[PDB]
Amino acid sequence: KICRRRSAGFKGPCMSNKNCAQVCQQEGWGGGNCDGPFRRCKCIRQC
Repeated sequence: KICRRRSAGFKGPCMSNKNCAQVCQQEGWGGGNCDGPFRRCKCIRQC
């Protein structure tokens, strides 16, 4: 199981994968990518 949920904390344009991933590592996720036109931060974990 791949948990691909959106960052509840990261309000607005994530702009880069790295920025998204950093907040997600804080917020209990193994990584994350910055989705679409780089607003939504959607983060990876193994469930």
